Amino acid sequence: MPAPLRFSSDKPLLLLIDMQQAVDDPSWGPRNHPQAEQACAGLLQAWRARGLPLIHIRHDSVEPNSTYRPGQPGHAFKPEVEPRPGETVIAKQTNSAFIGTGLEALLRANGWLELVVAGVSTSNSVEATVRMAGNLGFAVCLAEDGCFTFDKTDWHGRRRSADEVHAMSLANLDGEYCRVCGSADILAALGNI
Amino acid sequence: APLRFSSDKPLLLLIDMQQAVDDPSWGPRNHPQAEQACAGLLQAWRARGLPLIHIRHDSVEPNSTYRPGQPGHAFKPEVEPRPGETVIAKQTNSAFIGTGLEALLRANGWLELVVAGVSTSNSVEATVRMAGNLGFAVCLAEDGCFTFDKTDWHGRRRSADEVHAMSLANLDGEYCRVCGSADILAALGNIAGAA
Repeated sequence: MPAPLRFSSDKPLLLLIDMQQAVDDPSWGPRNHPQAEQACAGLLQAWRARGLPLIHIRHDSVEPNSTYRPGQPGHAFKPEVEPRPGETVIAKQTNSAFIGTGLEALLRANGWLELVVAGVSTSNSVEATVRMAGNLGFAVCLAEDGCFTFDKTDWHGRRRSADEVHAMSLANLDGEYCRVCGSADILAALGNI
Repeated sequence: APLRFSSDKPLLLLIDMQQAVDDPSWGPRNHPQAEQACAGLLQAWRARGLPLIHIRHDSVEPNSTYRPGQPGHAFKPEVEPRPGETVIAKQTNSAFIGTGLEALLRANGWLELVVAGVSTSNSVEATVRMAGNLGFAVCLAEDGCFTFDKTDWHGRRRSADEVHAMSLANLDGEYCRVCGSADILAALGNIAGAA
């Protein structure tokens, strides 16, 4: 059998993506993983309690009707994963957390080459970020139970449920770009550091 | 509204159309005419003298169908480069990473890209997501793309068609405009009159 998950470094970095109140609009259709916030909160608490590196990514927009524009309620972090004073928050304007943000240079300057990723949506900004992270040479564990996405019509006109959308993105990501795993296994690997 | 190029120099970017992808190990594919659609685009680009780049995938992994110096590494004959044409080799999924692609495009003002190749959901999608987020105007010629069957993370066997359809839906609007090669070829004919 495969060996249990083990971190190669003593400083894996938790990267939480776009966990902002905007995504709670019921108009964005059904989501999967109703306890994703709780899974992310558990990772965040563990990282904080161990003094491990962590970065919150959040999405900004200049579009005047965007729920992500400054001052709008949707732009705020979800309270379950609200940053603390002094924690690193990096804002982005496109899907990938690397583009226009200086994230790669910051990670490399600090030796943070192993990433634990969670957030929303699995298939949009999470996937965009993870594909680039893997191809840039980062070792990525995607905590899939801390991720969620939404129902989406495919190009042939078939409604795919959020679960289906999630499952197809994970299948495209695993092996090729990252190791897909669960938060419980990640938390267990911390104890081995 | 029917497709219209914003520039007079859209660039054709053909991704990883190498004999490797014919290996039955990849599993079943969709879009059996993708090669012919790509050949039609390539011939039109050549005939019109428009910008074009072939992206080639290279591996140092001993088991890969794209391992250099064996037949799978060669371009498919339908879309084989010709002398003087730009070929950029990559070692990861995205055509931007570890190559000079972005800088080359920007130095020449090649901000509008027409993309086709293989696989829709792997290297094509990785390249297109980055292109769109980098600010390139991308038209994805979906009939010139193909992919393979894959089992989703919940055990459901998806056909190549279904995989393709899901990637196109994720790509369209957010990262690119999905369209057909016939659309694209018609739009080339309208450039001159828009000058």
